[PDB]
Amino acid sequence: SLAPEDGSHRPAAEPTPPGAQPTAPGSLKAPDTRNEKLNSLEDVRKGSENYALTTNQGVRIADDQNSLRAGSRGPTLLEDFILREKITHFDHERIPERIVHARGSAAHGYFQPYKSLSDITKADFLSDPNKITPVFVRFSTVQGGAGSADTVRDIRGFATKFYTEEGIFDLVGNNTPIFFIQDAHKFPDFVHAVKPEPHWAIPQGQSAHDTFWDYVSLQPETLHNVMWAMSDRGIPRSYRTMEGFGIHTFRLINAEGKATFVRFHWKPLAGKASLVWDEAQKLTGRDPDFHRRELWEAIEAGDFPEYELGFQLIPEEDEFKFDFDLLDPTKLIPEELVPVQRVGKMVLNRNPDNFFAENEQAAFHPGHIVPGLDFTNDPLLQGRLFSYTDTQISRLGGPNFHEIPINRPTCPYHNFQRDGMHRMGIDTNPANYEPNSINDNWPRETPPGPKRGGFESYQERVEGNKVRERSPSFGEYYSHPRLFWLSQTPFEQRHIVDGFSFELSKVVRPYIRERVVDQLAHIDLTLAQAVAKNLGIELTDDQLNITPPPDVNGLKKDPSLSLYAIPDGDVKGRVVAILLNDEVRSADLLAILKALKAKGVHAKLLYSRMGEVTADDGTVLPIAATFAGAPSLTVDAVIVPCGNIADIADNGDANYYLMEAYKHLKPIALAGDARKFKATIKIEEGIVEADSADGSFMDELLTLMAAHRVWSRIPKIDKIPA
Amino acid sequence: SLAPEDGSHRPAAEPTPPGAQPTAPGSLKAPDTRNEKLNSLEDVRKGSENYALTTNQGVRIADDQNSLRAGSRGPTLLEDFILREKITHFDHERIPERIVHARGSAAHGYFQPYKSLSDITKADFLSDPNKITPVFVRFSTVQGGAGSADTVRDIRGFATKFYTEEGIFDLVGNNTPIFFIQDAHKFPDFVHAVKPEPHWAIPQGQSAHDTFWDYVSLQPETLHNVMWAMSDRGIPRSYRTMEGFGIHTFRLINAEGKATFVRFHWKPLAGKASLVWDEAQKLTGRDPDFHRRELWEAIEAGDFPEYELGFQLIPEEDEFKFDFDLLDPTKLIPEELVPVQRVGKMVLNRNPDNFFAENEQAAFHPGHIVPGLDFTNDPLLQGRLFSYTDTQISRLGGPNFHEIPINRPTCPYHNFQRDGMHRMGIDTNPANYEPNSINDNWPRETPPGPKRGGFESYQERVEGNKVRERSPSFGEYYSHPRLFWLSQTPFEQRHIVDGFSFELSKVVRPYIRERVVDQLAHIDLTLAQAVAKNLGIELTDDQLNITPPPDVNGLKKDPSLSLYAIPDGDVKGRVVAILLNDEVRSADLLAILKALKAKGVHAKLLYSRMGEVTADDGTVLPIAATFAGAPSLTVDAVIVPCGNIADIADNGDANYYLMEAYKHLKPIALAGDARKFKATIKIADQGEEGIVEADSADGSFMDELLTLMAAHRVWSRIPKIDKIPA
Ligand code: HEM
Ligand code: HEM
Repeated sequence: SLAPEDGSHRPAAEPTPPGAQPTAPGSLKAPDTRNEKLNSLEDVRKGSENYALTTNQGVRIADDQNSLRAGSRGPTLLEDFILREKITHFDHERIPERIVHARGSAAHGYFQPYKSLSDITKADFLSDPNKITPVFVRFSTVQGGAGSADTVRDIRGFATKFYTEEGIFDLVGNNTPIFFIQDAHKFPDFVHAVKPEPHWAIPQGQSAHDTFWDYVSLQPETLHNVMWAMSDRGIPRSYRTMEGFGIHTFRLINAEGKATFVRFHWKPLAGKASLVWDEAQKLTGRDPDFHRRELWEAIEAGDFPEYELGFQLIPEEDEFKFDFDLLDPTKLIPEELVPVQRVGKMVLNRNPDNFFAENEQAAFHPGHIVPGLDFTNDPLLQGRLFSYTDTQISRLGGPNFHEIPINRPTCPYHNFQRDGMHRMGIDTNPANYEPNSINDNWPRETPPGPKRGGFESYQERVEGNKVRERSPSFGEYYSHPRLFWLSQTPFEQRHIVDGFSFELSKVVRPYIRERVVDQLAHIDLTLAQAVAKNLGIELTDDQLNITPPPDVNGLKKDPSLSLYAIPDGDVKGRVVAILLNDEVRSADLLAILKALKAKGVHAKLLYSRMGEVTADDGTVLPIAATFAGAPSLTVDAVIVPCGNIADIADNGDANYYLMEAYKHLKPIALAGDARKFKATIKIEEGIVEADSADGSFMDELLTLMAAHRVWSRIPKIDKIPA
Repeated sequence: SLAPEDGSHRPAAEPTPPGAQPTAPGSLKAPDTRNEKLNSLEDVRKGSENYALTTNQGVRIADDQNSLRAGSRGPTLLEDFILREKITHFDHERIPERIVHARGSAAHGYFQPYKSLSDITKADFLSDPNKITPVFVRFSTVQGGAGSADTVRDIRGFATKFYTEEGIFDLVGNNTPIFFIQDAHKFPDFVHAVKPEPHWAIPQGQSAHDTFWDYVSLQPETLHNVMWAMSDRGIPRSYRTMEGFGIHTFRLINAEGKATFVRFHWKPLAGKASLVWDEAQKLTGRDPDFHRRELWEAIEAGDFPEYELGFQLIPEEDEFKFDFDLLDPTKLIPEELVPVQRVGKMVLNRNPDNFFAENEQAAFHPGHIVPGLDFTNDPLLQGRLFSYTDTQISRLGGPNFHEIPINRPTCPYHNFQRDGMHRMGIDTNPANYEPNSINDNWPRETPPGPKRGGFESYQERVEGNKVRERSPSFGEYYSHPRLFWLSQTPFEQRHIVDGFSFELSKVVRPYIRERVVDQLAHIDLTLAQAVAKNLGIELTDDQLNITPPPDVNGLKKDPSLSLYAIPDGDVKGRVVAILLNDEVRSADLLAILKALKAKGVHAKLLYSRMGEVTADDGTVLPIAATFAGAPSLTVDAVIVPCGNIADIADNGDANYYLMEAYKHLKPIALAGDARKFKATIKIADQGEEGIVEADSADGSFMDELLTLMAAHRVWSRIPKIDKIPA
C-alpha cells in the first residue's frame, strides 16, 4: 500500500471550502447529489478500487513497468501487445478542439420553472413548476485554444443543455446581449480576424492585434459588441458573476399555435462582477485556470452557481415597433422598453467525473429546439443552424455523437437512421425505412398537439425574391454602442477608454488605429477624444462635427447595461487572504474567521513559507499558501491581523501583496500594528483599520466586500508603483 | 482599394528590427532567402494579389457579405452553396494537437558540416563540407496545449528535420541531456501525471500539482530530469539561448561497418541564458507568445539562430567503462569524461508562410534515420520508434502524411505503397508489388554500400530471454542529480531550491511534499534542508544521516552542466527598453541608440501613451509601446535618458517598470536627472554594482551597460531584492 496510513490522500466526501481538501471527481466528492441525467450516466461510469489492472481486452497485467525485450538490456519485441495497446491509446488521445469556444469549463445541475408557461409555450420543460429538468452547462472564452488562459479579455460563452422529456434543448448563448456580426456568411471572416494571425499564430487569447482592428474598422456593425468586450464585461470575476443571453430573437409557440417573440436571459443570483484589466492580464500568468478552478471549487464548497432564466417577450404585432430590427443580432432590446420576466431557476451542483469524457466531448447546438419553441429569420441564427451539426462530424468523429454518454437524451429516441462510425445502438427493427408494413410502420410519426406532439414549424409568411442582400433596417451601427456607453458609470467609462487604448497601442499599423478612432467619433466624442489622446492622435474638424447617433426609442441610457450602477453584490463564496505573522494575535483571528464564516466567505491563511505558525496563545495555524504562491489576484480582499508585525513588515512579498490589492481596488483591513503597512503602500479609500479586529472592523470589511471594489480609489491609483 | 495610399500596410522586404514593421509570411519578408526545400515548396505556395475571390471549385464570388435568402429579411436557403462551402471549411479547420509538445514554434534553415566525417559515418549529409542540407526546426514545450504559454517551467523540445539526399533524418531532442523515465512503457503514466489532472483538466503548462509530485516521489528515476526542470534550465530566455540534446545513445556506422556510439548535442552560438521564475510566470500572462515572437522577430531582423552540432563519441569496446549504463536515458555523459566534438553548423534564416500548413502539420520522428546511423537498445528510444509513426495516423489523418508539403523529402521516393486517405501521388507503375516481372522489378532494392546504398541494420549481438525486466544497471537514481547540483553556481542552487519550494507549495496533500523532501535527502542534504525549511518540514535524524551517492567516475562537478559558471554571453539580438519623457535630451538618445545599434542590440522606445514625443532639438521620436504595454519582462535591460524627468517621475508605471527590472536582476542605466529614480529602487547615493549612472549617456556609460548585458543578469544583487515590494 502506497497510500498514507492517516488517509490524508482522500478528500472528504462532503462540502469543503476552496483549498481545504484536494479536488475530486464529482461522483466521489458528492455521491449523494443526483438528477435523472447523472443517474442515466451510471451505466458508463467506471470505478477502480479493488480492481486488477488490465488491457482493454480484459487481460490482467503482471508488470506495468517494463517493455518485453530479448534480455534485460535488449531490444523491445514486436510481440509486446500490452506495450503497443498502452502506447497506441496514448498516441490517439487527442481530438480536434472546438473551432471557437475551445476553452471551457462545465458542470451538472438542474432547472425548474417558477410557474407554468402553458399560456405562451407548449414546451414541456416550462409546463409545470414541479417539472425538474437536468442540465449540463459549459462556460467558455471564444478566441483561445483549449490550453489558453481563462481571464483573457474576450466574450464568454454560456451554453446550457436541457435534458427535457420531449427532447434536448440547447440554449447556446454568450455573456453579452448582441454579437459582432449580422450575417453568418461573415462568421469565418470575423473569427479569422480575431484569431491568431495566419503566418505566425500570434496572439493567443487576445484581440489586441492588427487583423482584428482592421476588420472592426472596415465593418462598423462590430462596434456594439466591441464596446461590450472593451468594457469590464470582457473580464468577468467568475462565471458565477456574469449575465447570459441567447442574443437572437426566437419564438415561443403555444398549444393554440400563437407565436410570441422571445429573447433569453440568465441573471446571476451571485450578482454581476468583473476584474480590472491589469489584474486580469496578470492572472492569465499566475493562474491561467482561475475561472475553471473557481467554478469547480464553488461547487465543491456548496456555493452552487445559480441563475434565473428570464424572457423578454414581444407580441408578433409589435415586430416593427422599435427603432431597430428585432432580427438584427447586433442590436439589444433595452430592458426599459421590454422588461425581463422571471421564468425559473438553474442550479449547478455537481462537477463532472472526467473532464474529457463529459466536458470536452459535449456537443451543444442552437438548432436543438423542442416543440413549443421555434426560430426566426435572424440571418446570424439562420447560418448557425447549419454549422453546429456540421462541425460535430469531424470534432466528434462521426454522426453518432449523440451516443456519446454526455450528449444522450434522457427521453426516448427511435428512428430509421443506421450505421455511421462508432455506432453504439443495435437496432432490432426489421425495417430501416418508412413507410413500412413489415414493422407496422413503427416508429411512427406523431401529429403536433398540446403535449407530447410532433414538431411542426410555425407557418411564417415568406415573400420576396431570392437575394443575398442585407436588410436596410440593419444598416445602423452607432446608436446601440452609444446607448451602452451612456449607461456606464464614470469608472466603467474610464475602463472602456483604457481597453480601447491598450488594444490599439498593440496595433502596429498606425492607420488602423486612426480608422478605429474615426469609428469612435461616430459613437461619442468624449470616448473618441479620450482614446485619441492616449494614442497621440488629434481629431479633425470633420470628426469633431460628426452628429451623434439617434437615441434608442427615446432612451438616453438604460442602467441595466451597467455592471455596477445598481448594486447587486453578494459576498457568499468570495475569498479573503489573511496575512499571517509568526506570533498572530489569536483574539484577532478568532473574530475574523467567525465573522467570515457567518457570511459564507472563505479565507486563505498565507505566510512566507508553508507548514505551520503558532499564535500568541499556542494555537497552531496551518498555512494554505505563500504570499508569492497565492497572490492578491486570486482573492477578493485582504486582512492583516496584529501580532509580531516586525516578522513581515520588511517582507517585500507581503508589502507588494497589499500594494497590488490596493491598485486593484480590493478592500484591505489592518488591525493594530498592521496599520504600519499604510505607509509602505504610499498612503485612503476602503482601508478598514482599528486597534483590534472585532464586530465593527469585520462589519466594515464585509460592507466593502458587498460593494465588490473600492471605485472611489481610482483617481490616484495611476501614480502607485505596483 | 482599402489599403492606405502611403503603402504603410505592407512590411519592407528587408531585415528590420523587432517592432519596426508588421511581421509577415517568410517568402514575402525575405524572398531572396532560399534553399532546396524552400524552392521545392513553390509548387504549393498560393498568392492572392490581383486574384478574384472564388469558391474552392474556382467559381467567382460576387457578394461575400451575405447569405442567400427569400427576401432581404427572409430565411437562408439550403441552395446557398457558397455559404455552405465557406462555413463547412471553417467548421472543419481543426486537427488534433500533438499528444505532447503541442505548443511549438518553427523555422526553416540549413546545415553544413565542418569536415567530412566519412571515417566514422557513411551518412551522406555528413560526408562533405560543401554539402548543404536544408532543415526545418520546431522548438516546443512538453505539457501544455497548442494555446498554452511559452515561458512556462517545462522541458523544451528541439526537433530538426534534415532533408538529406539519402532520406529525411529527424533529430528529435530536448533542451536537457536526459529524460524523466527509463522505459517507454511508462511514458503514458509519466505524461498523464504531469498533464492536467483528469477530473477537472487543471493545471495548464505546470508540473506544480499533486499527481506529478506523487509520480516523482514513487519513481526516483525521474529525479535527474526533475533537477534540470527545477533549475533555470526550465525557463529559457529564448529558444536561441538553450542547449539541445538527442538524449539517447545512438550509433554511427561507417563504410567498413564499424559502429561508434554517439550522443547528439546542439550548442547555441548566442550562449546559454534563462529567465528568473517570477519573471517567467508573469511573462506567461503578459506575453504567452514570447518565445514564438522572439524567434520570428530574430529571423526577420537577421539575428539568425545558430547552433553547432556536436557529438560525444564512445568506441564500442568502451560500452561498460562508465559508472552508469550508456543505454540509460536518465543518465548523462559528463563532458569531462567524453568531450563534445564539433561537427557542423545550423542556421535558421526564414520563417514559414503559414503556421498551420508548415508548423502544425510538420511530423518529426526519431525513427527517421538514414544509412550511416543506427539505434541502440535504450528502452525509451525503442518504444519511441513505435509511437511517432502511430500518432501521425490520427493527427494527420492517414498514412500519406509524408505527402503534406512540409514533410516531403527533397530526394527521390518510390515504392509499392498505394492508396490511403488523401492520396496525392498518382502511381503509373504497372506493378504495386515486388518481386515483379511486369515492370522489370522496378523500383529496385539497393545493396548496402559506402554511398547511395540501401539501409542495413548493424548486426548487434542479442542474448537473453524474452523479459519485462529493468536492467539492474539502471537502478541508480541519485548520483547524476548530485553531480548536476554540485555543478551549479550558488545563485543557480538557490534558484533550484526556490523551484522545488514553489512547486511543492502547490501540492495539496502534505505527505507528497514530505516524500519528495525524503528523495532530496538522498541527493544532497543542503538542498533537502533548504527546501524543507521553506515547506515548514523538519528532516528526521535518519534523513540527516543518509550517505550521499557516489561520484560519477571520480567527478564531483562538471561546469558544462551550469548555465552561467563559464561566461558565454552574447548581446546581439537582445533588447533594451528606453523610457522616454516629453522633452528628451537628444544628445543622450543619439549616443544610446548608436551604441546599441553597433552591438546588434535592439531598442524599444516607451512612453505613457502612443504616438510621438519631440526631443529638446525638435527630433520627432516615435513611440513603440506604453510602459504597461511592453513591461520590463520583455526586455533585457532598461535605460532612462535625461530630459524633463518631472514628466515621468510620478508615473506609477514608469516607477514600477524599474522596480520589476531591478527584482529580475536586469541591468539599469540612469543618465542625468534620471538618477532621481534611484530612490524607487533604494539605491544609495554612492551607487551600486549593476546600476549604471552618469551626468550624461557618454562613451563609458554605454560600455558599462553593454558589459552588464553580456553578463546577462546582476547575480550580486540577489541579497538586495527581498526588501523590494514588486
Ligand atoms: C450569437 C452568436 C453566437 C453565440 C452566442 C455563439 C456561442 C457559442 C458557444 C457558447 C459555443 C461553445 C459551446 C460549447 O461547445 O460549450 C459555440 C461554438 C461554436 N459556434 Fe457559435 N456562437 C455564435 C455564433 C456562431 C456562428 C454565427 C457560427 C457559424 C455560423 C458559429 C459556429 C460555431 C461552431 C462551429 C462552434 C463549435 C460548435 C462545436 O464544435 O460544438 N457560432 N458558439
Ligand atoms: C528521450 C526523450 C524524448 C525526446 C527528446 C522526445 C522529444 C520530442 C519532441 C521534440 C517532440 C516534438 C516533435 C514535433 O515538434 O513534432 C516530441 C513529440 C512526441 N513525442 Fe517525444 N520525446 C521523448 C520521449 C518520448 C516517448 C517515450 C514517447 C512515447 C513513445 C514520445 C512520444 C512522442 C509523441 C507521441 C509525440 C508527438 C507525436 C507527434 O510528433 O506527432 N516521446 N517528442
